Order: sequence, then C-alpha cells, then structure tokens
Amino acid sequence: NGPEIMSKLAGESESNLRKAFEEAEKNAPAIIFIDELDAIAPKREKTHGEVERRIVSQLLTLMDGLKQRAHVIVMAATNRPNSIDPALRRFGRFDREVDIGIPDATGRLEILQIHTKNMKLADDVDLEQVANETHGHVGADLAALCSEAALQAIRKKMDLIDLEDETIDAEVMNSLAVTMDDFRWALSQSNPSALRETVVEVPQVTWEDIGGLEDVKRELQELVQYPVEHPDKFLKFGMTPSKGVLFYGPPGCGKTLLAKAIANECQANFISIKGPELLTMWFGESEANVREIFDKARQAAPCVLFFDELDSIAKARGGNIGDGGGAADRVINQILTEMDGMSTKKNVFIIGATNRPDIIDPAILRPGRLDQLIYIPLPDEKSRVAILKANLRKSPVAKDVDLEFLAKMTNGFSGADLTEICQRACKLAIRESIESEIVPEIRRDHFEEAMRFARRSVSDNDIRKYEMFAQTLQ
Amino acid sequence: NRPNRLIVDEAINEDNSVVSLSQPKMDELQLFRGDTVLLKGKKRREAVCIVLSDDTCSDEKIRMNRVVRNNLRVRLGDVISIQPCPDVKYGKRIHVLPIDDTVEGITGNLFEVYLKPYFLEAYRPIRKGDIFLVRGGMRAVEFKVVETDPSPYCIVAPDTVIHCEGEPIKREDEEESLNEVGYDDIGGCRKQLAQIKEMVELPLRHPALFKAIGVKPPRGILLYGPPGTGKTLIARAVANETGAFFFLINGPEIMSKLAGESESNLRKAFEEAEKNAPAIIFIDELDAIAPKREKTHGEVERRIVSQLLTLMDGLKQRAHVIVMAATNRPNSIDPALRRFGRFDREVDIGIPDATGRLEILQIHTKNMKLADDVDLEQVANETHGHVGADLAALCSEAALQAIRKKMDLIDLEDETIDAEVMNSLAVTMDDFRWALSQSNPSALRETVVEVPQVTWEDIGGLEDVKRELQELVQYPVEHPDKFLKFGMTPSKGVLFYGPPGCGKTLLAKAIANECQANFISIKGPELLTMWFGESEANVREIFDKARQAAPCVLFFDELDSIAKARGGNIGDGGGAADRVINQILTEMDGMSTKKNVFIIGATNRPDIIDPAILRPGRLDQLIYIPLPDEKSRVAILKANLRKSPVAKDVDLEFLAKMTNGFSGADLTEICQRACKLAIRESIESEIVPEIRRDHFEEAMRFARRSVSDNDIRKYEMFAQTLQ
Ligand SMILES: Nc1ncnc2c1ncn2[C@@H]1O[C@H](COP(=O)(O)OP(=O)(O)O)[C@@H](O)[C@H]1O
Ligand SMILES: Nc1ncnc2c1ncn2[C@@H]1O[C@H](COP(=O)(O)OP(=O)(O)O)[C@@H](O)[C@H]1O
Ligand SMILES: Nc1ncnc2c1ncn2[C@@H]1O[C@H](COP(=O)(O)OP(=O)(O)O)[C@@H](O)[C@H]1O
Repeated sequence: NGPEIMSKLAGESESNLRKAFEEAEKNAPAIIFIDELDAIAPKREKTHGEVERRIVSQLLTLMDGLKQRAHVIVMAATNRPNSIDPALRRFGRFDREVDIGIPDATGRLEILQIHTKNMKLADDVDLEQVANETHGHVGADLAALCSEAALQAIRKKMDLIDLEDETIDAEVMNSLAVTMDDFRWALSQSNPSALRETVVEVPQVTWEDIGGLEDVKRELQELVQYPVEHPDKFLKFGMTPSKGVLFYGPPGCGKTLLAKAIANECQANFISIKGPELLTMWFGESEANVREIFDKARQAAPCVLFFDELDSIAKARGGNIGDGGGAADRVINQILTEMDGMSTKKNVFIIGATNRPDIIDPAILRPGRLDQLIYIPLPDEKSRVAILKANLRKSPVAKDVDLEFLAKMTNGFSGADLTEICQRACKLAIRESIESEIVPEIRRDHFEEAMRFARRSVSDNDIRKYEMFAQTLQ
Repeated sequence: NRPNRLIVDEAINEDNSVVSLSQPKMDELQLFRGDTVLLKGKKRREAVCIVLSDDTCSDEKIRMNRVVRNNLRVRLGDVISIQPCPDVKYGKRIHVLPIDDTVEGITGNLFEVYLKPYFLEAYRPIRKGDIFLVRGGMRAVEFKVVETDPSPYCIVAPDTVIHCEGEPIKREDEEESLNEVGYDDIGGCRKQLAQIKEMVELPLRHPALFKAIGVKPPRGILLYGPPGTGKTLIARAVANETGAFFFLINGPEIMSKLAGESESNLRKAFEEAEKNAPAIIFIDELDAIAPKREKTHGEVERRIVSQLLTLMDGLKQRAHVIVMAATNRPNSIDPALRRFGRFDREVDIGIPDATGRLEILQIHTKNMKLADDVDLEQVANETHGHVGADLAALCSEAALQAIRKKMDLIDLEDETIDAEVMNSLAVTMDDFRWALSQSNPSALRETVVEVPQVTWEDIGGLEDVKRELQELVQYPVEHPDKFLKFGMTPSKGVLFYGPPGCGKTLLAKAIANECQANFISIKGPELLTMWFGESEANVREIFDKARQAAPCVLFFDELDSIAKARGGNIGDGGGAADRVINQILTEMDGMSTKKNVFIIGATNRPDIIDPAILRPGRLDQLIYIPLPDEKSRVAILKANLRKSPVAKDVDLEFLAKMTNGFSGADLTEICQRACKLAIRESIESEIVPEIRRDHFEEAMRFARRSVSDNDIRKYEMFAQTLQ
C-alpha cells in the first residue's frame, strides 16, 4: 500500500520495499500489487527533500532488479497516468498499460446484479431503471447504492419488529424484501455524486431511430466498414483509406445521430466533444488538452471521435464580420497537428460536424485530414414520415392520428422541429390526465392544438444559402 | 405485540412533565387527556406525567422530554411500558434537596426564586427519587425528590408542603447529567440532524444486528460549514444521545507534539476507541492534520497524512466505531481521504436563516427572563449574516449590558453573589439593540441558501404564469409515473423575459416557497465579477452547492449582464459567446436530469442573449412577464401596502387608472414616498398613525415611468417573432 510504505520511518520503509519483493521471489509465481503508486513515486516536478527522491530511485532499482529470478509480476494501480515518474514507464519496468474506464449503462446492470444477488428484490424492482438512470457512477458507488437501499428497507420495516437478539433471527431477515421505492430513495442520496469526465461507450441508437437519409447511411458504411474488414484491396489497388468525414447542413437534421449510429453499426467506441468544450479550451487558453483527447481515442480504439459544431470558435470571434484576422485559431490548429501524427493504419475515425461550413478553416479540408464533405439537408415528405414514426415509438399513439397528413403540413420542418411537436402533445396528455384526475392514449385533438406552436427555424435564404454553397461543389 | 409498549421519542414541548400522544393512541389505550400515567422503561424504574392531545406524532411512539427520558434510563428509539395509573392523590409533605455542583456559588433561599413559581398551578405528579429541573436566574438548577409522603405515589397541590435542608448530595455514576448536550441544544438544523441520525442509528443502537447481517455500515462521516456553525456540538450531541463513548482528537493537539510522539497519539487514539466500542472518534480540525494537495512540504507532515490514511482502512471490522471529522472547506482536505471506505459520507451544515436563528436565540435565552417588550423575532429577523456561535455571543453581551446598567450600582460585595437579585434582573430590548451595535454583527458572508418567505399573495396579477411554473416544477417530482409512461423528459429550466421591475425575481422566490425547495440567487454583478476577474472556474462551485442543497431552484438574475458590458447591439467585432455563459452551459449539461435541481434565468434584454442557451435540454421555455394591467395594478398596490395600514379615503383603484405603463417597480416607491411624507410630518409636527390621500396626491408629482413607447413595443416586436 502506498501510505503503508510512506508512513514508516525513513529507512525503515526502505526495508519494506526491499524485503517485499524477495518475499515474493521465495513464493513464485507471485503477484505484487502496489496499491497507490502515485503516492510512492509521483516524481516529476514533485521532487522535494532527499528521502522522497530516494524512495523513487529505490523502486526503479527493484523493477529491473527483477532479472530472471524466476516468475513474478508487478501490478500497480494509479489514478492518472501522468502523475507517475516517467522513469518507471521505461521498457522493462512498467511496459504494459491497461485502462479501466467508468462503466456505462450496459455494464452498470451487471454491477447492480452482482451486488444484489444475495438479497431478494420485489417483483416490481427492475435493476434496469436503476442502472439506466445512474449515468455518473463508478462501480464502488453502485456497491454503496445497493447497501443504502437495503438498510432503507430495514429502517422502514424491521425497525418496529424490535427483535432483541445477540444473534438476529434468520427467518425475518431472509423474508425482508426490497422494493423499487427504496432504490428511488437511495438514488436521492449523495451517492449520485460521482466522478464526471469523458464518456466512452458504444451508442445505443441504431439506424431504426433515424428517419430518411438513405444515401448517407451507405456512404458511411463504405467509409468506415471496408478498410478494417477488407484490408486486402487497399494494399492491392494501393489507395489509402480516408481518415475522416465532415457533415454539414442545416441545424437539427440528424448530423449527430448519424455519428452515434455508425459507431453502433460497427461496435466501436464513441467519443463526443461538444462545442462548448472546444470554446472552453479557447478562452481558457489551454489547447494542450486536445492532445489528451486523442490519446484517449487512441487507447479506446476502435473509436469514432466526433467533433460537434466545429464552427463554434469561428462564430465566437465574429465569423463573417469577425476581426481583421484570418481563419486560423489555436484550438483548431492543435487538432490538425494531433490529427496528422495519428496512425493512419489504426481504427480511429474522425467525424466533424458543422452547420456553418463557409467559416470553417480551409486547412481542415485538405487531403489526409477530412476528405469527404457530406451534406445532410432538410428531410423530404417521404422522410418526415419516417422521422415522425421513429420518434413516437416511445409513446403509443392512437390510430385516428394521421401522421402522413401532418407530414405534408410540415414543409421545411427539420428533424428537430418535429420532435417537440411530438413532445408538446406529451405535455398536453400528461396535463389532462392530471388535470382531470380530480386515457393512456394520445388523441388527435392534442396534435391539432400543438399545431399552433409549430415553428420553422430555417428561413428562405438559409435553406438556399446552403444550396448556394453546394453548387460551388459541382 | 402487547400494544401498551411504545417507542420513546423526542418532544416538541418543553414542559417538565408532559407526554404527547395523538387522538388515536390514547384511544387504543382508552385513556383521558389530563391523566396521570405510569411509564416502566429499561433498568426497572418508572415515572408519572400528564399526557396531552397531539396531532402529528406517528402511528405509535411517544413524544417525551429529555428530563423524563433521563429518569427512566432510556434513549430515543428504545421502547417503554405505559399503563394508566388514574389513582389520584394529594401532597402532604415533600423533601427535596438540590446537588452541590448545580447550585454552586449562590446565596440564600432556594425555595422562593424557583420552587414557588415552579410548582404553582402545575399539579405535577412527583415521584420519589425523581431528578427534575428548573430554569431561571440565568442558569439551570437541579432538584431531586428525596423522602416523601404517600410513597412514591404523589401529586403536588397547594395543600402539600415543601422543605429543603441545605446539604446537597454527591451524584453518583449511575445517572447522566442534563448539563451535557442533546438535540435540544441544536437549532437551525433539522435536515442535517435527520440525515445524520439514521446514518448512525442502526450501527450504534444495535451492533449485534450487523454482527449478523452482511450489510456494511458507513465508517467515515465528514461535516462542513464555516466556523462556529456547531459542528463539534452536533457530533458530541449524537454521541451523548446514543450513549457511545465520545473520544475527541484536536488538530493542533496532534500537531503540537513532537514528530513521532504525535504518531503515538494518532495510533493509540483509535484502538483506545476500539476497546470502548461503540465509540465515535471526533477529529476536530482535519484540514490542520491532512491538508495535502499542493501543501506537501517536509517529510514529517507527509508522513502524518499517510498515517491517517492507514488508520482509516485499518478499521476493517474491528467491531463498531465511527470517525466523524469536521472541516471548513471540502477542498482543503487531501482527496486520498475521500476515497470509498475512508470518508464516504458527507454532510453540509450551512449557516442559519431567519427561521432557524430564532431557534438559536431561544435556546440560549432560555435560562434568563426577557422583558415583555422583548421579541426575539426582531433580533432574529435583523441579523442576516450570523452563524450560531455569533448568536451565543450576542446573547451573552446583552446579558452583561443589563448588568453593567443595573446591578453595577447595587455593589453587592459577595464571595457568593445573591440569588434573589440575579434572578430578578431582566433584559430589555434596549440591550439587544445595543449588542447588535457591537462587532458580533460581523460574521461570515457567502452564498445564502434558504427557503424564501414570499408567497403568491405578495404577487399581484400574473395569473397564467403562476400556473405555468407549477406544472413545470411540481409535476415531475410529484408524478414521476407519467413521464415514464408517455416517455417525455421534464424540462430542466425556464427563462423569464420582459420589461424591468415587473416581478421576474418574485416569481422565482415564490415557486421555491410554493414547493419548499431551497433558493439560490446569483445576481448579475456576481457573474460580472467572474468575467473581469477571469475566473469562471467558480461556476462549477455554484452547481455543486445547488446539487448538494437539493431540492433547489437556481436563479440567474439579469443573465444579459455580460453581453451588455461588452456593448450588446453594437458590441465588439465578436459574437455572442463569452467565457462565463459558456461555463454555465457545460455545468448545466453534466447535471443529473433526474434530480430535483431546477434552473431559472431572467433577462430583460432577450435579443442579446446567446442563442446557445435556448436549445432543448438547457432552457426550453421562454415565458414573458409584461407590464401589468389595470386589474393587476390594483393587486400590486394592494399587495405592497399591507406593511403600512392605509386609510379608507384613499382610492387605489382610481390611482390604478392614473398609472398606465407603471411597472410593479414604479408603483412601489409611490407607496414609499408617502411613507417618507408620513414619517416626516409626524416628526415635523412632533414639536396620525394613518396615511392620508394628501400624501399620495403629493407623491403624484414624482411619478415616472421607466418604459418608453418603443421599449414596451420592442418587447412585443420580439414576441411576435415567437408566433
Ligand atoms: N433523421 C432523423 N431521424 C430521427 N430523429 C431525428 C432526425 N433528425 C433529427 N432528429 C431529432 O432531432 C434531434 C436533434 O438532432 P441532432 O442529431 O442534434 O441534429 P444536429 O446535430 O444537426 O443538431 C434529435 O433528438 C433527433 O431525435
Ligand atoms: N447551530 C447551533 N445551535 C445552537 N448553538 C450553537 C450552534 N452553533 C454554535 N452554537 C454555540 O456555539 C458554540 C461553539 O460552537 P462549535 O461547536 O465550536 O462550532 P464548530 O465546532 O463548528 O466550530 C457552542 O457552545 C454552541 O453553544
Ligand atoms: N407583480 C408584482 N407583485 C408584487 N410586487 C411587485 C410586482 N412586480 C413588481 N413588484 C415590486 O417591484 C420590485 C422589483 O421587482 P423585481 O422582482 O426586481 O422585478 P425584476 O426582477 O423584473 O426587476 C419588488 O420589490 C416588488 O415588490
């Protein structure tokens, strides 16, 4: 343990590092697990006092003092890869690295089942909702979440039973069952508080959640799927697979869905960097963190790395009017750099998305960075049907509702504009069944009400200004 | 289950002998209201009281004073045997003596100063050997019942006699003091006492249940808040409430010892507690011991941190202890202490608000008599920056300000001052008003978190929006079912817009009061502070307070303030993104949409607001609060003036149509200048407790409208883009 070795007297500790390993050499095969390594050897700038420096240098000697000696392994654990002294990382000492991430909704369910397996849940309890609804938790937070809900059941029920026992009865404790009402309470506590950083997972959304866009679903497949799944031809004919794609178009039309969909299609990891996280690096004047993203994407491979509203920094500085300067800025510069040094033979794949393609820096569109411009436009009447079908699967709509009539009612409605038309009806519905509480369907009279509030966010010039752009692409 | 057995419980009454049971519980026992009962608890003894009609209570459990809980040798969450003892009786003779320690330093007769106001018209059922308590004379004095008539079995009516010889006994180890701390001593804290009570309830009260079941209790508990908030007093109270040995480590104490002599003192401290289990180890100032982040200088200090870490997970089993540490700021601690298994559970004990300050003032004034004019409310309502320990000093100052007025001249020369004067000395409002003039008003000033007082009855007009807010806030917490059924996700926030002064800020505090949530207000100059100061890292610190104060409404006021400062319409060559509003969107997205925190922005310049805030999932719903109408301007003028009692010759509804585009702000000083005129003339002509129309038709001269012809319609030209 890290503190264990550092709480001892200086030189009494040196005993404890030394005699620890040959103790393991006498027992081989053996695994020496160093608990907190960055407590022992966090030397980069740290480096103060004679004793601490000596304990780092001691550990380095013991790592390559492993010569032969039969068979041991040294497994150390640390929070951040960067706190360690790089002299530990050198070959022969800690060469192999594994990244154990936070769990996602798929995995959280496994964790919850592992810790609830000794206790009986009620019939209503479905761990899914608990699993699906805790989006920031690590594993040890779910182990506390399950222990709270258990005692919330005891501080309801057996509290009154008042069994006075030096050994409590077996026949009541077994019989005590935990309801959903408890989990919903434990989720009200502070265990929801958990560590919040880059989400890395496999997106759930499949193509069946995307209406329309029949060409582009294919384009993406031939751009991503082939060069991993047919490496032969690209050697044969010789071409190099493109590194990335840039979506453009009007807002709300599904640029972001397509990205998560192709990641689910191919079972890769999806990393989303949203515009405000690029603007954070721009005001904060730290663009050194762009390098830290790619080194996560590299390590999470296969991955798709999705930069969303990539036009955000060029808008913040004024865009069309802008300042007297040009289109280079320090965050987008730092992307091009980390983009070039990336291995073109690995599986990482970059997707940008922007709805202001004119103000984008022309240096991104050169070959070898983002080659392929794809245009996702306002959907058509055939698609607006598919959109409305797609969104509403969540709520079961009645049959008197003719969507395809509502389709032609909407002209330039984007995939975003239609989604709240569905959602205001979901406000009306929930209202009246509460309103008239003092019916599990949705009726046309809802929609023709919400019709009043329908807006289009895309003007006459906006739609064509995009077209006046794509005509320069002929 | 033999349902004359009930659970003991705390008391909402201070009365020395009273029990609180609701209407059903006395009925299933089939018993009267003014009865004399009997209570047989653990450790074979008993006592008698007067029950009272209760309402709230619970299914079954008995609200009881700490005094009677102490005789019975019982503690909250234990059970007690009541059967009615309707047998009545009247006193002939009582013999009671107090104890030396509680009377130490006093002069003369005991009876009159206390017993004579005490036993009168109570008709209280004394029992023999009963240690009871009386307050007065700027202290508390204990009395025990020694030898008595028809034993034990007594009742005190004027026809009894009393006598006390004047030799006290020396109390023994078998009984526990009332000079110690209990939940009565704590005020302004209910939520946090709640949270803490059941974290420590089962493991302390019932250790063998965990020696059976395989569930793991919490070990570390960490308390927050600025100094003088009562952190030490809350941990010590709980320990003496459950009966667990309370060991106390101090930060400087451990750090003043020699290096390695200290290491002794951390080590031997815990197993000392392991030998005494159940035990609570209270670390006084933890950030004095282990403040390691950058701090980290010298070999010895680093070693003492690492020592404490080892002792926290060296708690493996070992039977049952708890470690409660207190610290000023959560961020000064070394994060290695926070990791699971060491200090996992955190409680935030905030500064008290006006509601709670009154409880604190009453707790510290309860041993002294206030004058009739004194109302602690004004003192409580008028100290807005004080923590609890400032009110404990505020009450001690006012007490001596009464002595350095009055008994200073009395010049009693005593080695033991007289009891008959000190009790008689009463404290006026004139003293409190002075103590509030001293430096104790100085106290710690940071984010106010409370429940707003203003209810809808303080808001005139705005009939739609009062509903809109209710369906936006109230439903998704109070009907989670449907949003699962139909599937929609509840909106996170609202954005008010409109003209200035029309009540955007009132609506916010009102819906927080409506729903009993906490209200956090971030005012525009506090956003501009972060913008000039170039530290937007503090936006993250607000939300982590709002998260922790949940249920909360987080109200950003004049959210247009940074866009105005950089020029707005003209502005600079740049666009609408800036670093503080950016940092809000970020912390907004990462927030749990299933928690109860709810965000309200307000702006009167909605055109210059960054369009990125209005996307779905951030602030969805624009609401427009306009200049009130003649029906409302009546309700406004009615609402403001409740403070002062207006006369009947004043026709407001005539004044209503006089005001056209007067906002809710413009009308408020029309009421206020009349309040200047009034106060003037009654001083002016001093050398009338009404307000007369001649005031108003004077103030009419000074009426202005702050909203021009274009301003009102420019807002409308905005809302027409919203069709
Ligand atoms: N083609 C589509 N199929 C299904 N849903 C869509 C489609 N286009 C838009 N939406 C809906 O619109 C919302 C916003 O789409 P988004 O992916 O944000 O587009 P953009 O990234 O261009 O703004 C999503 O919630 C999605 O449900
Ligand atoms: N919330 C409170 N209620 C009642 N008394 C308080 C409260 N807070 C402080 N006091 C008074 O202040 C004194 C010192 O408080 P203390 O426990 O030292 O605060 P902390 O431990 O947080 O520094 C206590 O004796 C108590 O009488
Ligand atoms: N509808 C109203 N009902 C009661 N008082 C109002 C109303 N509108 C404005 N006021 C008064 O105007 C003052 C300023 O209102 P405020 O909440 O600051 O509005 P805003 O936040 O738009 O400036 C408050 O003191 C309040 O008493």
